[PDB]
Amino acid sequence: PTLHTCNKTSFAKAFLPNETYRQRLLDYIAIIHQLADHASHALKFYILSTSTSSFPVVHEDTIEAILYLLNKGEAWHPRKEAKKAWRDCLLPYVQRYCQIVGFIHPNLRGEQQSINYLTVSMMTNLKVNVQEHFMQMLLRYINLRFDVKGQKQRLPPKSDARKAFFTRLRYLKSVFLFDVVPELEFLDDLTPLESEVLEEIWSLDLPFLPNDPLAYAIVADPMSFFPAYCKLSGLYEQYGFQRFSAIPLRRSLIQSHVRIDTIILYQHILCITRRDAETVEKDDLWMRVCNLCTKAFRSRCGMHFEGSITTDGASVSVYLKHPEADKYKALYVENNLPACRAAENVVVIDPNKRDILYCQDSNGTTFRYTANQRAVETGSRRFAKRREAMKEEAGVDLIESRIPSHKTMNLMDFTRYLLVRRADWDRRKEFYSHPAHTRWKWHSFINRQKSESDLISNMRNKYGENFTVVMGDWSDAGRTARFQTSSKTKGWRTLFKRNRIDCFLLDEYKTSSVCPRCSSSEFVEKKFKTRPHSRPWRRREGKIEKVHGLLGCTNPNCLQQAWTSGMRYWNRDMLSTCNMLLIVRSMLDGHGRPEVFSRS
DNA sequence: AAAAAAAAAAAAAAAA
DNA sequence: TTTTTTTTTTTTTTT
DNA sequence: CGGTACCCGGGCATA
DNA sequence: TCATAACCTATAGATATGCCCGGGTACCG
RNA sequence: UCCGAGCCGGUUGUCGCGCGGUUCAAUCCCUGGUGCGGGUGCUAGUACCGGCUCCGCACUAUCUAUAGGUUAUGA
Ligand SMILES: [Mg+2]
Ligand SMILES: [Mg+2]
Ligand SMILES: [Zn+2]
Repeated sequence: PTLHTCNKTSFAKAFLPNETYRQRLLDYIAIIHQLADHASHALKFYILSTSTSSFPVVHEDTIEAILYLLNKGEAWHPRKEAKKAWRDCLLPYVQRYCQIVGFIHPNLRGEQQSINYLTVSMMTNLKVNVQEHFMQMLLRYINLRFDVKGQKQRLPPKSDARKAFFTRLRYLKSVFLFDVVPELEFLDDLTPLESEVLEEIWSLDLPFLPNDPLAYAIVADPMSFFPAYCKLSGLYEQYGFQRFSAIPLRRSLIQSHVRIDTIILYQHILCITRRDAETVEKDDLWMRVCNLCTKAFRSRCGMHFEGSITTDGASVSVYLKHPEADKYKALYVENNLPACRAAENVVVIDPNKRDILYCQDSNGTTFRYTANQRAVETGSRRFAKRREAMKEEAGVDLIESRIPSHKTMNLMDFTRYLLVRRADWDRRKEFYSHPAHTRWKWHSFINRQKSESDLISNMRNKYGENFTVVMGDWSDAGRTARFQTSSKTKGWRTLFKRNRIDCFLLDEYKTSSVCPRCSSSEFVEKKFKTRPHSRPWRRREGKIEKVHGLLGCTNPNCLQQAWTSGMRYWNRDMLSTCNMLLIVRSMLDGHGRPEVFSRS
């Protein structure tokens, strides 16, 4: 089940107008922000430093010890022998790291609450980063060493004469991933390039499971692949390949959210003794700082507010906790037909880039939510110029652009990165101390809510108070193609669920290649009209653009004798919606998917 | 009269 | 789903 | 000039 | 190929309670 | 490196149409939404409904950090 939810509000309204408490909140998060930032660098610095002897077995204690050592130095006196071992081992490096970046031990008190949150949060990033991206980068490395992208040019395409190469590549990849045990005679059939890659992969000391493929092994214990993941990054840098962030770094200097709980409240905000705090109710202790009468703190879906918030000095995130907390193909419309038949109105939506949502219904009405509307309404495009403009006024672009790559794994190269970051750290700190930077992150959230809230309001007025949405399954989720821009594709499947609007998926195969007025794809043409390129930089280059969103049908039955064009023009997105309605009506009527739209 | 140059349409490719 | 690049052909001009 | 006792507060472990 | 901001998409986590000890205040021979 | 949305046309359910005309919407400040009432003015029509703004109450909205692709800027 779902046991949590969040309500985000502004710092001004969330807290009572008390500068003494408000200033303490800003000061505390600022100190915690520095510890989190330096802790990530220290963890990376320690790992690179120890690469000369052996890769350490990183654990939650490793991050926790670094956090304490950065703040308290040698004053940290843990009593668990497991942690105390890390203290002595990590002590030389933390002091070594501090002398390079010039960090001064804040010696903050009442740390354990913040340290625990950062310790777990930082360790969480290690799990996620290595859980899936390790497989992606490892497979990418195989493609890059063989220069597969270049192989398609050096070898004939679209022929069986070279299907062996890809069949060969699949066979090699299985051996590299240990998916299939190689035979003893297969080794002699390896060219020097193939043999070299095999040795390089063997140097990773990859874990292995005899029962299931490697992909399942990574999920079972992602941390076991951490030494391999760091080694893989070294190979990328050693051959000039586009480097990836092997170890996550909290690089951003913009004030980041810091979690504040009940314990942190009385220790740092109210600054009362623990003995006094425990004698008061949890809610009553918070009412002395936060304005719980605000709309943000109201309970929802049986989840009440318990003391816990994350703030960055501009916005406050209020978390609601369910009492049952742990305390330590169905999406496709093909199976949801019964619900659709009882829907008041059925809306078909075809996702695209310029027209993020293009909507149509059986009545024939149309509605779209273009990217330009989102950019103007959300203000991200408008904020971008101001964000870049501030750099020109303060001259910070000249500084950031020269920062050495943080993705590097060589200790000497990484040492330069820290030194260069320290060179202009003070100047950038003043620039990022401007409330504008955090204000935009908060204002962008308000505009984003308004733009998405107005989207539902327009759709409700356009199609009715209640309707069911059938959307295509196409999505560039985390796989945006080069050029173009990122667009919300799978996020709508969640947004509709937030508004309790039923959403179902539909296969788009051949939707954009059939004329609805004749139900035939035999007379559909593409990319006929030419014109100067719409993108101004491409236009200045003199390159030509062919219309992409315009499709016409040349079948005589669709034509009228008076037309000199010879085509019945259609909008690309409108064809898909009309075809979807035909598909939906066929399924709703009980005839299933039309043959013309069938893959078979 | 023969050899060479500007432009249109088709296609691949993206990536694990 | 959308752009870019190349290639092949196709059409035309120069000498 | 040294040695007990009560008690609070900081700090750390852990499910 | 590199640096900053972001938009989107995916993962994981979403606090609280008890006990050690050592030093302050008080006193006696 | 540039961009709002709707409508009448050139059009035929047509183009990121740097095609024309036309209606209202947003530039700073703001957590957004639905219903149930009470209380300020601001615009028609033949002494009275609707939209815009606050009050309070029922529930509705998951974010933070990291990473991958891309984008704008600076090299
Ligand atoms: Mg589609
Ligand atoms: Mg489309
Ligand atoms: Zn047709």
